[PDB]
Amino acid sequence: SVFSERTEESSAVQYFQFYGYLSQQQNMMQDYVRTGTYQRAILQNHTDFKDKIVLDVGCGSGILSFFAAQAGARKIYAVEASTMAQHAEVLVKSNNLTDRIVVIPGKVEEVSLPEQVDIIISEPMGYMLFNERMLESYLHAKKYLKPSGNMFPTIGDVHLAPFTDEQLYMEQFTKANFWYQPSFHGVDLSALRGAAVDEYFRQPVVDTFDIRILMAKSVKYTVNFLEAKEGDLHRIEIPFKFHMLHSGLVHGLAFWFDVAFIGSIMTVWLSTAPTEPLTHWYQVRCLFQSPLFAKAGDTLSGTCLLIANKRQSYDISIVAQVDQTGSKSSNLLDLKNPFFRY
Amino acid sequence: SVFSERTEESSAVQYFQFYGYLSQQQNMMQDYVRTGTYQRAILQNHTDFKDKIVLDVGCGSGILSFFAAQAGARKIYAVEASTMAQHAEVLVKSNNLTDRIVVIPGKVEEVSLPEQVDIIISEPMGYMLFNERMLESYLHAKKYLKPSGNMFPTIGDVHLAPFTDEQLYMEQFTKANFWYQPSFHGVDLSALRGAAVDEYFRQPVVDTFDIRILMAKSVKYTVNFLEAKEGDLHRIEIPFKFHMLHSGLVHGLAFWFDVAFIGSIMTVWLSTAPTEPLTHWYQVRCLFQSPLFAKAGDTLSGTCLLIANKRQSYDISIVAQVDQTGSKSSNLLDLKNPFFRYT
Amino acid sequence: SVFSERTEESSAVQYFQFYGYLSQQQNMMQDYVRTGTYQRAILQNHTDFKDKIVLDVGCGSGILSFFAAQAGARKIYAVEASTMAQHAEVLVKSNNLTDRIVVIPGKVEEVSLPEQVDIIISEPMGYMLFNERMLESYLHAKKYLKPSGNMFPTIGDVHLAPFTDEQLYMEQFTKANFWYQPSFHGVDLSALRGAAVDEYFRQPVVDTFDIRILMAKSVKYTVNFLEAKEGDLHRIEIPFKFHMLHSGLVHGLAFWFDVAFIGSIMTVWLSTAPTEPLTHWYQVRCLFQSPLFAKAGDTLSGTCLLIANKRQSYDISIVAQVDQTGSKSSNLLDLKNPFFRYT
Amino acid sequence: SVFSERTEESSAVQYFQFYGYLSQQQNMMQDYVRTGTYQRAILQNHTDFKDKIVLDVGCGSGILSFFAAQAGARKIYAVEASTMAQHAEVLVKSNNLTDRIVVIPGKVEEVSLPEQVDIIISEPMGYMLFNERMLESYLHAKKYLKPSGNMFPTIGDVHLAPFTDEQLYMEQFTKANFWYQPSFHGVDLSALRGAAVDEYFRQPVVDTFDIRILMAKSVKYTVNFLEAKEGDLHRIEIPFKFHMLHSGLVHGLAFWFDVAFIGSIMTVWLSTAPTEPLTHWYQVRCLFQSPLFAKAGDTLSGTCLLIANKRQSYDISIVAQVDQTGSKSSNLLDLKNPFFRYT
Ligand SMILES: NC[C@H]1O[C@@H](n2cnc3c(N)ncnc32)[C@H](O)[C@@H]1O
Ligand SMILES: NC[C@H]1O[C@@H](n2cnc3c(N)ncnc32)[C@H](O)[C@@H]1O
Ligand SMILES: NC[C@H]1O[C@@H](n2cnc3c(N)ncnc32)[C@H](O)[C@@H]1O
Ligand SMILES: NC[C@H]1O[C@@H](n2cnc3c(N)ncnc32)[C@H](O)[C@@H]1O
Repeated sequence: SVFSERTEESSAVQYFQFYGYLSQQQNMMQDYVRTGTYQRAILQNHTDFKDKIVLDVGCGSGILSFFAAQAGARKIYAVEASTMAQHAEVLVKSNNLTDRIVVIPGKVEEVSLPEQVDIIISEPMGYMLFNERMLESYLHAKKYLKPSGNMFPTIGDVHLAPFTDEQLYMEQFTKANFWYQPSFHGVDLSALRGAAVDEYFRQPVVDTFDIRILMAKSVKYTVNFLEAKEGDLHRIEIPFKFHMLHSGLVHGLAFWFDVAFIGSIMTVWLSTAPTEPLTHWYQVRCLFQSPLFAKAGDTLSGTCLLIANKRQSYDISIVAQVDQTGSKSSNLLDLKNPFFRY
Repeated sequence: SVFSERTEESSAVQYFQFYGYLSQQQNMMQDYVRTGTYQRAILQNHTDFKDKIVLDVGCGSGILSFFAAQAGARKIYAVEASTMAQHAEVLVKSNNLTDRIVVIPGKVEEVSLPEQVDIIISEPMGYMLFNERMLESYLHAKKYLKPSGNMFPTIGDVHLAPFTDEQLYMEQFTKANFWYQPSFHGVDLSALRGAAVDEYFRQPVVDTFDIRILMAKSVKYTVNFLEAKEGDLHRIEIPFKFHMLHSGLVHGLAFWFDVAFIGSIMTVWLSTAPTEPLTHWYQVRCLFQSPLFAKAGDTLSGTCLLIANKRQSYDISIVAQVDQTGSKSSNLLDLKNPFFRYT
Repeated sequence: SVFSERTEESSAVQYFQFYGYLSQQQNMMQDYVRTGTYQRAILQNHTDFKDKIVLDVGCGSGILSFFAAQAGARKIYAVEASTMAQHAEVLVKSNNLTDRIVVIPGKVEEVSLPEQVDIIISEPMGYMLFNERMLESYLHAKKYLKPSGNMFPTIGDVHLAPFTDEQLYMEQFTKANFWYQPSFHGVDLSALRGAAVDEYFRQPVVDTFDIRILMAKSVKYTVNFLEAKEGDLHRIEIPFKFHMLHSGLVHGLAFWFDVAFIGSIMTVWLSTAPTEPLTHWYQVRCLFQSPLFAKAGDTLSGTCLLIANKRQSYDISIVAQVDQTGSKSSNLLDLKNPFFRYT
Repeated sequence: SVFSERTEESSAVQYFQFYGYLSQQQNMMQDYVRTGTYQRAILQNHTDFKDKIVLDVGCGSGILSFFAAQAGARKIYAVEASTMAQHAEVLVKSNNLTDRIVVIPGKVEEVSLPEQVDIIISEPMGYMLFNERMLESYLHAKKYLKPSGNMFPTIGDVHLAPFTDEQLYMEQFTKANFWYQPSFHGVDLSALRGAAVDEYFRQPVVDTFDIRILMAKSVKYTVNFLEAKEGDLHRIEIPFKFHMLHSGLVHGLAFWFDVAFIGSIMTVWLSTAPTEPLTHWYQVRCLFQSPLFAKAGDTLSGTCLLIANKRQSYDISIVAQVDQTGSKSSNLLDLKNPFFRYT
C-alpha cells in the first residue's frame, strides 16, 4: 500500500499503539474547543449530511461518526487502524446505531469500501498542522469521494510570525552549556558542545505565549484539501516576507494554524492562534541558533521548507534574512520530537 | 543474533533512537547519585582495575570507560549500539585516551571482541531493575569474561512492600469516570468505563512517596550476576509473605532496587529506596484492583510473577491474599508503558 | 629607583594622572566608612602619635596627615607623587599646620627624609586589596621606620569564598555569544567565539551581593605588613579548602578584605565584607568559565595564584577542584581591568 | 615616523591597548546606525568598489573590509595598528577571503603598501569628530591614493549650537562646594573650592540631551577630506555667529557631527545630531564659565579654537560675546578627559 511505501514499520507500530489508549482518546475529547467546534461545524451544516454516505478517516473513539449520525447521515463508514476500532463498535452498539455507523478496521490506504461517499470527515491535524503526516491519508481517501463531494475540514491555513523571547532562548542555552565543561568528573565534554547546541535547537518548542512577543503581521500559507494531491505534501515550501513593526532581536518563528469547514449553510473556523482560546495543539516556536537584529521598518525575508521523512513527520529547514543588512540565520528542526514547555 | 530473537525490530529501533540523544545522556549524567556512586565504586576499588582489561557494556557517552581509565585500566572495550557511539569516539580522542579506550559500535550480542576481559562494567538497570531487559545483554557479555572475572554491578536487589495510598487508588477511578456519562455531546460513553478502568490499572505508577505509607518490612529478591544466566530473567517468580506492621487497606505493592559493587577493597551500594536520596529511577507502585484489609499482625501472602515480552519489557502478575480472612486480590500490569506521576 | 624597575612608564603616567584630580580625592573622601574608620583608628590610638615623627605614604589630599596632627604628632612627613601634593600644601597652610605637616613631593622610593620615623600611616589598599600594587610602596617605606616602629594598617586579611549566581554567569555568556553569530551583516564571526569568552571571563566583577549566595564559610589569607618584605608581594599563592554548606553550582570565588589598625589603646578593623556596610571598594568576584557542581559535605580545594605585573596590578590564576569527583575548573583574570556592575 | 613625532608614547600605548579588546569592537559593531549606514554607503555605491583596489584605514575587526568585499572589490589592504589585527586575519580566513583581503599590521604612517589604491575607507571620527586625532591618519593615507580617487567618508561637518541647561551648570558647583566646608572631619577644605570649580569646567560633558535646550540654529564647519591636508587639522578655527531663536541664559556650546559618503550612485549621511537616533558618539557640551543673557533675535558671536596636543586630543578655547550687550564669556577645555554624564 501507499502507506507502507512512505513509512518505517517502527514508526507506524509506535504511532498506532499510541492511539490505541483510551486515555489519549479522553485527552483529545476533553478539548472543548476542538470537540465543540467539530460538532458546531457538522450540525449547523447538517444538510450536507442529511441522508448521505459519509467516510470518517481515523474515527478513533468514533465521536465524529456520532456527530454525522446526529446530523442525519444515511450511513457512516468509520475507518480506524488502531485497536480503538474495537472500542468504537462497542459504543456504536450501546448507542443503537449499528444500522447507520459501520466500523471498518484498517488503514484507509488498505481497506476496501462498499461505495463512493458524499463527504469525508476527519481530524488530520497535528502539531504545526502537518505533523504525523495524516493529511496524506486524508487526501488518499479522496479516491472514495464523488466528483460532487465535500471535505470536512475543507482548507488549512498555516500562520507564521517572528517573535522575541530572551527567556526561552537562554533556557535552551543554559541546557547546552552542560557540554562546554572542561572537567566533568575529570572528563572533557567540550568537544561535543557543537553537537549539543544543534540538538537542543533542533527541538520545536510546544507551548503558548503572550502575543506581544510577536514583531510583525503574520504570513499565511493555505492548503485546499479538495483540490490538493498526496504528492503535494512530500515537500512544502513556505516563503515569507515580514514587515517589522518593532525593533529588537528576532529569536525565531511562531507557528499556528486555522482550518475551515466550508459547508452549504455556513463556514466554521477552528483556530489555534494565540489570540484564540487554547487547544491541545497549543502553538509551536522554532528558535534560531543565533538571533537576528532588525529595526522597525526593516524586512525579514526567507523560506520555511518541510520535507517528509519515513518516520511519519517532516524535517524543517528555516532560512531567514534581514534584507537591509544581509544578516542571515538558519536552523534545521525535527518536528517529530518537540519540547513541551507548558 | 541472540538479541534480535528476543526483540521486535520496531521496539529496538525506537529504543536506540531514544538513547542516541545527548539530552538523554545529560539527564543520566546529571544524576549525582548514579554518576557519583559509579565513580566511587570504581576509584575506591582501583585494585580491581589497575592494569586490567575492561569491557563497558552500553557505555553511551563513555563516562564509565573514563572512570575505569582513571582507575588505571590497561584497556577498555566500550560497546554501544546507538548513534551515541560516534560521539563517544570523539570524547575519547579529545581526552587523549585512544590508546586505552576502544569504542566498538554495535550490539553486545553481535560484536566480536579481540580478547577476553578481566571485568565487565555497565548500568543495565531500568525501572523496577528489570525494565528495558538490558540485564540480559549484561549477562550475555559474560561470554567474554575470564573465569574469576568480576562484574560491576555484582548483585541486584529488588524490594517489594505493601503500601496504602487511598488518593492514588481513587485517582484512577476519577479519571476513568470520564467515560461514565450518558450524553457527552449527545453520545453515551458509559459502555467503555470498564475498559478505561482496566487500562489505568495496568499502568505501573512512577513517582516517589513517603515511607509512612508502607505497611510492612520489604521482601527482597536477589540476582547474582556472577552466577546468573540469561534464561533466568525470562520468568521471575517472587513469592512474598508480609507481616503487617500497621492495620489498614493495602492498595498495592511498591518496588525499588539496590545494586552492589563488590570489589577487593570495599563494597559500594547504590540504592533507589524511598529512604535514600531520589534518583531518575524513582520508585514504582502497582495497584491491586481491589484493596485488601489487613490487621496488624495478619499475614499477606502471594506471588509476583514477571514474564519478559518482546517489547523489551515485562508483564507483571501480582496475586495476594490475607491468610486470616481469605480476602484475595490480583492485578496484571504492563511495565513497558508506566504512568509518570511525579511532580 | 625601585619603582621604575617594577613599573611601565605608560601605566605610571596614567596612574598618577588619575590621582591628580580633586574629583577623585572627593570620591575617596566621601566614603564615610573609609574616612571615619581611619579617623577612629588614629584618634583612639592617639598615644601612638603624640609627640612622634610620622610618615604618611601617598597622603593625596593630606587627610590622614591632618588626623595625625589632631592626634598630636610632633611632625608628619607627607609623601605624594602626583600633582595633588601642590593642593595638599594649600590645605596645610589654610589650616595653620606648617609647623607639623611637611609635604614631600615625589615617590616614596625616591625621596630623602631628614630622619627615621616612629609610625607609618597609609591607605595602600586597592580592589581585592592588592590592585595598584601600592602595598609594595608601603613596605618599601619601612626603610625609614625605626626598629620598634608601627604601621597603620598593621595587617591585612583577604577572604575568599565560593558563590552561586546563575544570572551573573549567563550575563557574561550572553555578552560573549555575540561572537557566535554565523552571519553578522553577512560576516561569520564564530571563529572568534573562543577569544570572546576568554576576554569577558578575564574580567573580575566589582559590585555587591547578598551573603546568601555564598556556598561555604570563607578562607582567610593574612599579610602582616610589619614583617613582610616587597619580594613577598611579587607572587602570592593562596591555597584554599572549602567545606560546602549547600549543594549547588559554584560559579566562582568572591573576594573581600579586612585591614586592622593595631594601636596601643585598641584595635580598629576596616572591612569590605558583604555582611558590613558598603565601601568604594565593594566586593570582587571571579567567575569560572564553567561552573562546578558540589554536594553539601564535599570539599572544594585549589589555589589562587597572584603574580604582579608591570602595569601596577596582578594576573590572577584560580584553579579549583571538587576532591570527591575530580571536577576541575580554571580561570585567568586581569585585575587591572574590572567589570563595574554596580547600580 | 609621522605618527610618533606628534604623539607622546604614553598616550599611544594606552590608545592601542583600548582598541585591542573584542569587547569594544563589539560595542562599536552593535551600533546599528554606524554599521548599517556604512554598509548602505558601500553597497549602494557598489560601482565605486567592483574590481577596484581598496585601502581600509584602522579596519579593527575588519568589518568595513568585508563590506568592500561584498561590493565587489578586487583587493583590500586592511591596516590595523592594535592587536585586533591578529583577530582580523582569523576572520579573513574563516570567511574565505584570503584571496582579496590582506591584513597589514602596523600604523598607516609606518607600514609599506605595494600600490596606489582607488578608494580609501575608514571610520576615523571621535567625540566632537576630531578626538583621537585619527582624521590626520586618514588624510595621511592619501599618499597611497591615486588622483581622482575617492574617500569614504568624503566630507565631515562639525555642528555648533548654544544651549541652556541650568541644572548642568549648577551641578558643577554642587560638586565643588563639597570643598567649601570649615570642618570635614576637623579639616578646613575651603581653600581648594576654587581649584575644584576650575577642574570641573575644563571637562567637556559627554551625554545626550533634549533638543529644546538649543538656543539657535547650529553653525557648521566643513572638512572636505579629498582636498584637505593633515596640516589643516592641527589648528581648527571655527568662528560663529548665532542668531538666537529664544531669549534666555546661554550656558555653553553643544557639539555634534555629520559625515557624508559621496559615491557615484548616491550620497549617504551619518549624523550624530540630537534629533537623530543615539550613537556611541553621543553629543558633547562645553560650559562657559559665566552664562550670557541673549534676547531672541540678538547675535551671539565668537570663536571656537581647537589646538592639537601630544595626547592625541585637542585643547578647546571658546570665546563668545553678545554683540548687543557687550556681555562676554570664555572657557578653555581638555577634550582628552571628558565627563561621561549619560544616565
Ligand atoms: N487522529 C488520529 C486518529 O486517526 C487514525 N489514523 C491515523 N492514520 C490512519 C490511517 N492511515 N488509516 C486509518 N486511520 C488512521 C489514528 O489511528 C488515530 O486514531
Ligand atoms: N545506559 C543505556 C545505554 O546502554 C545501551 N545499550 C542497551 N542495550 C545494548 C546492547 N544490547 N548493546 C550495546 N549497547 C546497549 C543503550 O544504547 C544506551 O546507550
Ligand atoms: N593611595 C593612593 C595615593 O597615594 C599616591 N601614591 C601611589 N603610589 C605612590 C608612590 N609610589 N609614592 C608616593 N605616592 C604614591 C597616589 O598618587 C594617590 O594619591
Ligand atoms: N576605528 C578605530 C580603529 O582605528 C585604528 N587606528 C587608529 N589609528 C591608527 C593608525 N595610525 N594606524 C592604523 N590603525 C589605526 C584603531 O586601532 C582602531 O582599531
